[PDB]
Amino acid sequence: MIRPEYLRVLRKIYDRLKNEKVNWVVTGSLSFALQGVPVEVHDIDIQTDEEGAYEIERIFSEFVSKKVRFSSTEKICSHFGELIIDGIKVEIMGDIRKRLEDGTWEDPVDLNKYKRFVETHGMKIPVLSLEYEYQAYLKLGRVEKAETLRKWLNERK
Repeated sequence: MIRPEYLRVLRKIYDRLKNEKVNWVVTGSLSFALQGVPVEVHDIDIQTDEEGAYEIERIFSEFVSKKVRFSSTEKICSHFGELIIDGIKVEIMGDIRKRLEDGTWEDPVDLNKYKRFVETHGMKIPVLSLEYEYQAYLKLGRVEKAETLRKWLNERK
């Protein structure tokens, strides 16, 4: 499913994080593909906690394209940075919070609650619950992506 160039970058990421005390999960398109959803993989998204975002930046320091900084829109905020590894963009998002209807910010997710693991090519990759991402996508208005996930999930069940 996943194109070799993405598998190779995933391995580079895994090899540097697998023995470090960092809470991380792959999210978005690569996570969906790893879990069997036939979506196109464009870029890599890594979700973590606040401390983890700065740790990942340190661990991958030679690949940094944008330093991690607390960054907000009206709709979402996180400790956000970027790597480029072999031409592939890797976004780092620590302690993501979505804006609620009343203008408060939700608490960041407990990543461990929604984490699962996919074995691929000798790697045990942490990924985010598809049900969780489906619901998050609805809240953000990413309706086509949510409905793609939902259709695939419905077709398993």
